[PDB]
Amino acid sequence: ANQASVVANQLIPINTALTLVMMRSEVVTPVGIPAKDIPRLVSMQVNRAVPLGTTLMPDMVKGYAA
Repeated sequence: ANQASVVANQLIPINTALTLVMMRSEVVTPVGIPAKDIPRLVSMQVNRAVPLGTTLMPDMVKGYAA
């Protein structure tokens, strides 16, 4: 309950490095990458285009391991 996840604040294009303006925090279901990880996600790349409002999941970020 109340676990916030990283949500795409903009459509994030494939193979583009994550910046702070692309990531917001929201309580969504299912749970994705924890919102506390937003700083460590900066400059990592997604391996697929992530539409606006999509929860970022571990498998979408290249190099992400919690």
